[PDB]
Amino acid sequence: KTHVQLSLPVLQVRDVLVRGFGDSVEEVLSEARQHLKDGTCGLVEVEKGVLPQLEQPYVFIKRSDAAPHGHVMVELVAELEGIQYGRSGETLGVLVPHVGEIPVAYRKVLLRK
Repeated sequence: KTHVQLSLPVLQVRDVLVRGFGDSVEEVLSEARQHLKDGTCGLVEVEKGVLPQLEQPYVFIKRSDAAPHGHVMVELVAELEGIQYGRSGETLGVLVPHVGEIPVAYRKVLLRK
Protein backbone atom coordinates (compact mmCIF):
# COMPACT_ATOMS: atom_id res chain seq x y z
CA LYS A 1 0.00 0.00 0.00
CA THR A 2 1.16 3.60 -0.75
CA HIS A 3 -0.39 4.70 2.60
CA VAL A 4 -0.52 3.06 6.06
CA GLN A 5 -2.77 4.04 9.02
CA LEU A 6 -0.58 4.54 12.13
CA SER A 7 -1.30 5.69 15.72
CA LEU A 8 1.91 7.45 16.90
CA PRO A 9 2.71 7.88 20.61
CA VAL A 10 3.21 11.63 21.35
CA LEU A 11 6.23 12.01 23.73
CA GLN A 12 7.36 14.96 25.89
CA VAL A 13 10.80 16.14 24.61
CA ARG A 14 12.39 15.74 28.12
CA ASP A 15 11.31 12.01 28.26
CA VAL A 16 12.91 11.09 24.92
CA LEU A 17 15.90 8.73 25.44
CA VAL A 18 17.08 8.55 21.78
CA ARG A 19 16.87 12.08 20.40
CA GLY A 20 17.25 11.32 16.66
CA PHE A 21 17.54 8.63 13.99
CA GLY A 22 21.18 9.07 12.84
CA ASP A 23 23.77 11.26 11.23
CA SER A 24 22.73 12.00 7.58
CA VAL A 25 19.48 13.15 5.90
CA GLU A 26 19.32 9.81 4.01
CA GLU A 27 19.91 7.74 7.22
CA VAL A 28 17.32 9.60 9.35
CA LEU A 29 14.59 9.26 6.63
CA SER A 30 15.57 5.54 6.25
CA GLU A 31 15.52 4.85 10.03
CA ALA A 32 12.26 6.87 10.51
CA ARG A 33 10.50 4.76 7.80
CA GLN A 34 11.81 1.49 9.36
CA HIS A 35 10.68 2.52 12.94
CA LEU A 36 7.26 3.62 11.51
CA LYS A 37 6.86 0.14 9.87
CA ASP A 38 8.08 -1.62 13.15
CA GLY A 39 5.76 0.40 15.46
CA THR A 40 8.81 1.85 17.29
CA CYS A 41 8.40 5.55 16.25
CA GLY A 42 7.28 8.40 18.51
CA LEU A 43 6.19 11.98 17.77
CA VAL A 44 7.24 15.22 19.56
CA GLU A 45 5.04 18.30 19.03
CA VAL A 46 7.25 21.25 18.02
CA GLU A 47 7.14 24.35 20.26
CA LYS A 48 9.73 26.97 21.35
CA GLY A 49 12.79 25.16 22.78
CA VAL A 50 11.92 21.63 21.52
CA LEU A 51 14.17 21.27 18.43
CA PRO A 52 17.44 22.42 20.16
CA GLN A 53 16.83 19.53 22.69
CA LEU A 54 16.73 17.01 19.77
CA GLU A 55 19.52 15.83 17.44
CA GLN A 56 19.95 16.91 13.79
CA PRO A 57 19.22 15.84 11.19
CA TYR A 58 15.48 16.13 12.15
CA VAL A 59 12.65 14.08 10.53
CA PHE A 60 9.30 15.96 10.42
CA ILE A 61 5.84 14.64 9.62
CA LYS A 62 4.06 17.32 7.53
CA ARG A 63 0.37 17.40 6.42
CA SER A 64 0.33 16.28 2.72
CA ASP A 65 -3.41 17.01 1.97
CA ALA A 66 -6.50 18.91 3.48
CA ALA A 67 -8.24 12.99 6.88
CA PRO A 68 -9.46 9.44 6.09
CA HIS A 69 -10.99 7.64 9.16
CA GLY A 70 -9.61 10.39 11.55
CA HIS A 71 -6.02 9.83 10.15
CA VAL A 72 -4.30 13.03 8.81
CA MET A 73 -2.31 12.26 5.62
CA VAL A 74 1.38 13.04 6.22
CA GLU A 75 4.75 12.69 4.54
CA LEU A 76 8.36 12.83 5.84
CA VAL A 77 10.68 15.89 5.38
CA ALA A 78 14.26 15.89 6.84
CA GLU A 79 16.16 19.02 7.99
CA LEU A 80 19.95 19.56 8.49
CA GLU A 81 21.58 23.00 9.19
CA GLY A 82 18.42 24.82 8.03
CA ILE A 83 17.98 22.94 4.71
CA GLN A 84 14.89 20.68 4.22
CA TYR A 85 14.78 17.65 1.89
CA GLY A 86 11.20 17.43 0.79
CA ARG A 87 8.41 19.97 0.48
CA SER A 88 5.03 19.47 2.25
CA GLY A 89 2.41 21.21 4.46
CA GLU A 90 2.22 22.13 8.17
CA THR A 91 4.46 20.26 10.69
CA LEU A 92 2.51 17.86 12.97
CA GLY A 93 5.78 17.16 14.86
CA VAL A 94 9.29 15.67 14.85
CA LEU A 95 9.79 11.89 14.76
CA VAL A 96 12.07 10.10 17.24
CA PRO A 97 12.71 6.47 18.12
CA HIS A 98 10.28 5.13 20.73
CA VAL A 99 11.98 2.87 23.33
CA GLY A 100 9.08 2.56 25.85
CA GLU A 101 8.64 6.21 27.00
CA ILE A 102 5.08 6.86 28.32
CA PRO A 103 3.15 9.04 25.84
CA VAL A 104 0.80 11.98 26.63
CA ALA A 105 -1.42 11.24 23.57
CA TYR A 106 -1.65 9.38 20.24
CA ARG A 107 -1.67 11.11 16.82
CA LYS A 108 -3.55 9.11 14.09
CA VAL A 109 -1.81 9.62 10.69
CA LEU A 110 -2.05 8.15 7.17
CA LEU A 111 1.66 7.89 6.19
CA ARG A 112 2.68 8.12 2.52
CA LYS A 113 5.10 5.10 2.38
